[PDB]
Amino acid sequence: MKVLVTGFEPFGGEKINPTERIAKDLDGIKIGDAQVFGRVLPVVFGKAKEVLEKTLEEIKPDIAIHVGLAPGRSAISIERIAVNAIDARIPDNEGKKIEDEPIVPGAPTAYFSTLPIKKIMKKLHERGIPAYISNSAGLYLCNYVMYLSLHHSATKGYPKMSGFIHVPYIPEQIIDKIGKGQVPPSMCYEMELEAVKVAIEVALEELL
Amino acid sequence: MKVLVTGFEPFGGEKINPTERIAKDLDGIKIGDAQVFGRVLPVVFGKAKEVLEKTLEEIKPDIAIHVGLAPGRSAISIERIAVNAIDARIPDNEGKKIEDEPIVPGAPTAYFSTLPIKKIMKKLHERGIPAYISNSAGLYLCNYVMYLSLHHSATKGYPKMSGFIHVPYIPEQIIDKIGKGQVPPSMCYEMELEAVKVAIEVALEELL
Amino acid sequence: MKVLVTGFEPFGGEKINPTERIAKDLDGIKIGDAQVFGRVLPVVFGKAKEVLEKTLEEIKPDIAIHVGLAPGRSAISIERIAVNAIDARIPDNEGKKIEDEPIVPGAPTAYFSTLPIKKIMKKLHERGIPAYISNSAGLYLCNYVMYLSLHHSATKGYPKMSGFIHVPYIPEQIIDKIGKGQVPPSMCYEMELEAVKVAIEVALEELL
Amino acid sequence: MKVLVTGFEPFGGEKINPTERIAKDLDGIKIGDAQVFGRVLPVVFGKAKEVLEKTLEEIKPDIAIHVGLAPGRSAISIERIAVNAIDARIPDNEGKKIEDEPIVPGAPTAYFSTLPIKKIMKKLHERGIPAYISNSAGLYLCNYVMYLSLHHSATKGYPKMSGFIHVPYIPEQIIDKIGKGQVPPSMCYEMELEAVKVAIEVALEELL
Repeated sequence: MKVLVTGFEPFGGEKINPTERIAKDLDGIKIGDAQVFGRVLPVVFGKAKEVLEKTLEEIKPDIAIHVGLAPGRSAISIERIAVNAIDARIPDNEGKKIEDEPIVPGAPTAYFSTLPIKKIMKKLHERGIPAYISNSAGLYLCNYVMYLSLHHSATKGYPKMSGFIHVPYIPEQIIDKIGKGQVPPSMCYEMELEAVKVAIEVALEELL
Repeated sequence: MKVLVTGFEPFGGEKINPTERIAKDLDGIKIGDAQVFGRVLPVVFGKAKEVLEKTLEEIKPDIAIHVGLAPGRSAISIERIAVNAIDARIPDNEGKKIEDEPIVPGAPTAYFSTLPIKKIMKKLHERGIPAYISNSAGLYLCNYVMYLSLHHSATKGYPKMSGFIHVPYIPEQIIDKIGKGQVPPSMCYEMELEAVKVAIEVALEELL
Repeated sequence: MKVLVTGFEPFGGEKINPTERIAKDLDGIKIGDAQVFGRVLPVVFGKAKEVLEKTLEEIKPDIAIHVGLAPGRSAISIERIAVNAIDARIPDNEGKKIEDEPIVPGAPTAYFSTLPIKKIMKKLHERGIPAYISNSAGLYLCNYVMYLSLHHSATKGYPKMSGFIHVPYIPEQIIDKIGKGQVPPSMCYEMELEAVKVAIEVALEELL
Repeated sequence: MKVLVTGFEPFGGEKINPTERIAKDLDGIKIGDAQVFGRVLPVVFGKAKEVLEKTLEEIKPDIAIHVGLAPGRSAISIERIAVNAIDARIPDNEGKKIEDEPIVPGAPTAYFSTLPIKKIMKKLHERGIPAYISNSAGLYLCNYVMYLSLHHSATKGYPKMSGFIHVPYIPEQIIDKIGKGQVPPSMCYEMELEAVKVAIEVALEELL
């Protein structure tokens, strides 16, 4: 079984993106008898599409789990829906901000995630990791690769399971926000990584 | 040097109070050449006073650091001010809810904490633990023992440093709140404990 | 031109639902040369479908604008997407709580709103009403009638514009939450009503 | 009876401060047989002290009610405690940021407000204005003039009642925050003004 786990580079503002570390730390491990690959996507619409599609073609994973930073979220959120729209608030890392374009013209308005989101959520709860299901992943790069991946699954037949997991800030990112008079929630890195490993394990146990 | 660290039992609602574990885990350790004592206070106004004063008389600590659960707070907060008032929203664990009584009649309206709160905060930041200074500790038991302790310091001469540290929920407490449609912030236990150890260490380095 | 505006009864918990008053106050008025009808839907899955479809068949509105209470939201939110799923957290007013059922089996996963959401939003801003575009309407009755309505638009050809507007609590609903130690955001009723009238007016100015 | 009501100019950032309008609108009115004066204080430590003391000496009010903007608060908050400390996060309007200075050296650590805060709060609730008692007013200018005023009351004998009321943003201030991806709570101006008039009326009904 191959599993692709992606993460992103530092989105605008942040100096660190914990999903870049989760991708690198899971690269090359084996969970059960499944090889796990970990790749870090650019936060550039276009280039991220190019890279995501080469990686999908090249590895042909059975399960792809895309992970991103959700600033200000307080628990792990498992994404339910990806939607066919880009309405970027911030610019991407090249400086382009896209207001209301579709991702794939004429492709469906939305795709539901194919990961077993409620079993992933229940198992995370059993391990004491607070987690919930979110119904919107945003309309910037996190939703763009979540849509592109489930579109690829519908079109080409693989990956067989695709989905997105958003993670809080890790504590070390909070301490310079304190300075600007704000203290957003955080989760420690080790719980974040453990969470996307539990996700890979219950996706594998479902996927035959 | 003796250091008293207190924590509380489960306040109404909660099944677990992480400050009870912080008190037990620090009891009997030695940081440098300072003995640390750890005691767990009842969440009953009156009985908590009785126990706090016996413990203070019996150990005569140089530094007392009182620690409590601040549900919904997202980082470590170091308390600046204790005030002479009780205006309990919840009842204490015996069932008495006190609306607008002073703690010590005719004693000052407020005491500033004597811990070096800004150095504690800066060092926590250096260790990547998000922390800030809070200006109100509530007016239920957390503020009651914070006031009683700094009053004892002013009256009897010891402890020489007194202060209060409030800690977030720990992740395992968040997962049944998710059920009632809510996900409050959390901090992992090990960061909480490390944080009150760093507090003890920079209070000791100041206190001669 | 006929405009249907709906609102709901008190959802579970609340004693008042301001969208019930907005529906009654707009019933029978004329904006320009457009007749406005206002109806109040039950908060019961099934019955709400039945009533919505009779009302749509009977009035055959050119524009339908469905309005609901979004507890805890701080500004007017104009909904972008309705999705084909029900995952009720609370039970509906008859006591049935539905976990993961589609609304219309085999109908699309999502429908984008057909109201001119960015022009409605810009005009609200010009009148000083804080408003933003939300990308998830929930998966309980607010999203159920938003989906059913845009499905009817796609299937039967009318209404020609359909959409959903969520409104904050009104101040009089906040004052007993204060009691349970919480103060959620609110918006005054008159601004809420003015806001769905401005929505009707820029939908009418677009719709030929 | 004379009543002084103050408000402030635009603090750093904001282009508008609603408490400046509340001060101007109440200036010169009479509530019962009480003349009301309304003055707008500079947001400059030092100059605000100078102006506050001249105004207090010149009008010799029986009741002073100081009002300020509390960004992000969702209801009216009636301040319980003023504390003798300045620890400015933002600079004041001249550019000085003060970290840990007392307001009046050797004067008490805190003063409780002398307004009948719980009767003001109960009456606001009766008029459906959401309101609560806050236990910290900050440690920048809002707390500085609240401390200076209750100090003057204790020292010189007048004003006989002194207190501070913080108000939410008004809706027109929220709409450019929406742009920076945020929508803080708001309250409409007319409810804010009505709220400090109700405060003046129950303070007058108490004050003999």
